[PDB]
Amino acid sequence: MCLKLNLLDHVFANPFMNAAGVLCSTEEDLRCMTASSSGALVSKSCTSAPRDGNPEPRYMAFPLGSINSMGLPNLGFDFYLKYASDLHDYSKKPLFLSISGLSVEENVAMVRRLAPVAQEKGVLLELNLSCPNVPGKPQVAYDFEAMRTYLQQVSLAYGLPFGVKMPPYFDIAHFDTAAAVLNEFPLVKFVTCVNSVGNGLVIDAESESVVIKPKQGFGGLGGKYILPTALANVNAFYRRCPDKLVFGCGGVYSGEDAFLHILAGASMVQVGTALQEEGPGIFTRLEDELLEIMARKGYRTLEEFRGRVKTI
Amino acid sequence: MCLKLNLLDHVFANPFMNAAGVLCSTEEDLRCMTASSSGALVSKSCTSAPRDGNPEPRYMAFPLGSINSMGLPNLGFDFYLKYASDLHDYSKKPLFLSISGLSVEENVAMVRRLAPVAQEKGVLLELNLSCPNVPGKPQVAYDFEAMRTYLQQVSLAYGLPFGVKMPPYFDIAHFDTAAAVLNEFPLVKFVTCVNSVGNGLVIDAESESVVIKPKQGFGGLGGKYILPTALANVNAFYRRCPDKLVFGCGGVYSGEDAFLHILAGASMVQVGTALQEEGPGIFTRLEDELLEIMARKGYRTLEEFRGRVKTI
Ligand SMILES: Cc1cc2nc3c(=O)[nH]c(=O)nc-3n(C[C@H](O)[C@H](O)[C@H](O)COP(=O)(O)O)c2cc1C
Ligand SMILES: Cc1cc2nc3c(=O)[nH]c(=O)nc-3n(C[C@H](O)[C@H](O)[C@H](O)COP(=O)(O)O)c2cc1C
Ligand SMILES: O=C(O)/C=C/C(=O)O
Ligand SMILES: O=C(O)/C=C/C(=O)O
Repeated sequence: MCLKLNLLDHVFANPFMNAAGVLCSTEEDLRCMTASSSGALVSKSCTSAPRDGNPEPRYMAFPLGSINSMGLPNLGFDFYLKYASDLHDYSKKPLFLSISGLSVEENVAMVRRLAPVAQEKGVLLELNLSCPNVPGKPQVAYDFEAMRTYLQQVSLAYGLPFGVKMPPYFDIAHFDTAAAVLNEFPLVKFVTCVNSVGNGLVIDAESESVVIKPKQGFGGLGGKYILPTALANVNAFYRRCPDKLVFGCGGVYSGEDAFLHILAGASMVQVGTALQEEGPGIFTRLEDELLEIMARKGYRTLEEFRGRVKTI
Repeated sequence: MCLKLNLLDHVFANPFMNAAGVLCSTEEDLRCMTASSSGALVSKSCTSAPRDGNPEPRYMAFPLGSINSMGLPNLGFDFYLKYASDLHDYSKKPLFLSISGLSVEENVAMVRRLAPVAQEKGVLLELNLSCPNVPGKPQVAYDFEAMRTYLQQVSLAYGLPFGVKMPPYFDIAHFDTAAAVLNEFPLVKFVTCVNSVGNGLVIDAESESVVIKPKQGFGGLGGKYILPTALANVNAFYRRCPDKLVFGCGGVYSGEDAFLHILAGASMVQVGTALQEEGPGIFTRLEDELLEIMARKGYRTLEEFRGRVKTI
């Protein structure tokens, strides 16, 4: 019985990693994720220049999940590139580097500089097309023409395999169109489903107030709220992109949740809200719990059940 | 202290009603809703001809909410129109009739016949632009040009005030556009936010199977999953449609949840999943609980806190 995977020309001890944005902004964070039992890690989505992000309070967690409007606070692309070039211990686990430039030009600028490091070190690009928290910037992948432009420009400028972080969709027509756009791009080797469910609103009944400051309280939702949404998107893209990998993200708190993501089609499984709340000790627990479910079912490897969800 | 209110030239004993689709398909259901302590009722979304709907199982409930792909099973518009014209006791409470034709032409045909009954009896139209469960028919209100066409043609054919059942949105640009489309039509006096969060997927770990049969298990989500999304949409439309009413729907299980919807801007509060699971006794409990929160806070009227959610 084993959780090992071999994909994108890298070997992973198990399918778990942080979700971008959680425990991955500073060198301290990345060293922590590296020391954890996770199979991989991804750095904070970055911009060309450092950013302070949105005003605080900008994250709050509750029993059923979290809301945030961080606003892409990050140490800047130079930092994450240097981390990937000089600092990361690749003998420990593979590293993904997430970028979220505020325009196609900014993304293109960054990937031109990332390319030689990706060639040399094997760092893997996750292009974030789904940030719902920057005031005035709608989610790129909710505009299919813009999505195509970004992917055309990034494919041309980068020229290496990469992946895309996708927003959740809620309409079969959108699954069909989105997956078809992705299928136009052979360098897109993995699709991460999903980013936060955008622009939710938590209100505290006692204070009669929204709980985060940016955007009049409107922020991305994660955690228990989003699991069925996340599984639907994982499965929709798994079915529609048979020549790509799908990484699952959304609502994972237990090895059972990870098991459902894998049944739905997930290769790697990312942990956001639960990791933010529990800390990196979560990775040993999710590993044990997934192996227990596999043991009980007689599954010896992940491939034995990946994408094997039954329909009626 | 009582929760009585006036809206749309009708008087309501309290802001509570069923959500369309729940406990409202047959004469028996409608008689049951009428005998309940709800302030109003709405009939099942209907089509010109009766429909058997999607294959069973097609509804499932869980601690955090529900998933369904009913597929508009209904007794046909002739039945709901007859209920409105001949059978409903308007001395008990107001009635909303929901229609969900599968084309603009179908909706136009229905509203032309509804008009004389609305003139005589005061039945209120809720035009459903957000059914996410009929195979091959995308949610109308996710296509803004289609949404405009439907509202143009219905406004012209019907000529009387009406309301619209909206899908949830997740992008500030979409809130802006959707509300601007709605604001083009002075006959649209109310906006119901929200219909189900479309096309989620629930998977049972033990059986390794989806839990509903239609559309490979993909169905609309309601219940605790969707409360922050519901509140966001209620508030977004409340802010952008100052000259219309917003009815809140999504995630109501308690007087506290109703209190939050009303703080976000809700005039009426609809109850779907919780009503499906608890039954019509829920309305007395919700009234008691809302009155208790109001008393504790020193509020004597709904108008005192409606839309008064505080930002930071
Ligand atoms: C604190 C916070 C910051 C995040 N920052 C990013 C980000 O930088 N890039 C990104 O793609 N997603 C970001 N996310 C979204 C997560 O990666 C993930 O998609 C989302 O939280 C859903 O997963 P969950 O249900 O496990 O939380 C962030 C989420 C939160 C909670
Ligand atoms: C069994 C089922 C049937 C529904 N049928 C309709 C329908 O006919 N028309 C409609 O506008 N909404 C329908 N809905 C969606 C609800 O009206 C409501 O918008 C949704 O369930 C979210 O509210 P909730 O969280 O209280 O469940 C239905 C929901 C369920 C649970
Ligand atoms: O930093 C943030 O606001 C989150 C971005 C994201 O969810 O992509
Ligand atoms: O009958 C249904 O499938 C539900 C429709 C809706 O949510 O509008």
